[PDB]
Formats: sequence, structure tokens, C-alpha cells
Amino acid sequence: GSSGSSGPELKCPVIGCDGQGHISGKYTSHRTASGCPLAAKRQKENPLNGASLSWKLNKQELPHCPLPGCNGLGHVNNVFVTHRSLSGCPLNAQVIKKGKVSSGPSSG
Ligand SMILES: [Zn+2]
Ligand SMILES: [Zn+2]
Repeated sequence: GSSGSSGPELKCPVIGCDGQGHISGKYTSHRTASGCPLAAKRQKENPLNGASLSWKLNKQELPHCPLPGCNGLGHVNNVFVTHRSLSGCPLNAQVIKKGKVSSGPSSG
């Protein structure tokens, strides 16, 4: 090895993606959307494949919170870490406020 080599190259423009793998399968990597397997997995619905740690799991379920940003995790009483309702939603309680002078109707 007299010398090495370096240089930037294309990359998966699809945010959130890892860039690894290929919508074809043969290749275990990609740097474009056309070859992005993740971008295809979304548009399509093939739950065929899927591995999840299902064994000896007592607490296995998702919360029931209306708030989009809220991950149904937490509690107003500041005691637990879960909540499947508003009254319990800690992020919904603080928000509560009658008389919010500042009001921005504009929606972009
Ligand atoms: Zn990708
Ligand atoms: Zn919540």
C-alpha cells in the first residue's frame, strides 16, 4: 500500500434512512432515492418481514395520547411515566391557559 484513497460520494437523500441496504436486495447499500429501500417500504405496504422482541414482555403496548408531538409518556401528577389520556398528559396540562394574549392565526 504505497498510498490510500479518499473522497465524498452520493448519499441517500431520504431523511431518517440509514443509507444501507437496497430496494433490490442484491446490494447491501445505497446512496440514492431510486435505490433507497426505505423510500419504497413506505409507499408500499408489505409487513411480510418484521422481527420484534416478543418474549417475556409484561408491558408491551402503546399509549393513547391525542397530542401528536407527545409520545404518551409522562404524567401531570409527576409520578408515573405513562398516560393514555389528556387529564394525565403532562404536556397538555401546562399548555392549558385562558387568556393567551399572543395569538398567531397565520398558518404559513
Ligand atoms: Zn435510503
Ligand atoms: Zn400526552
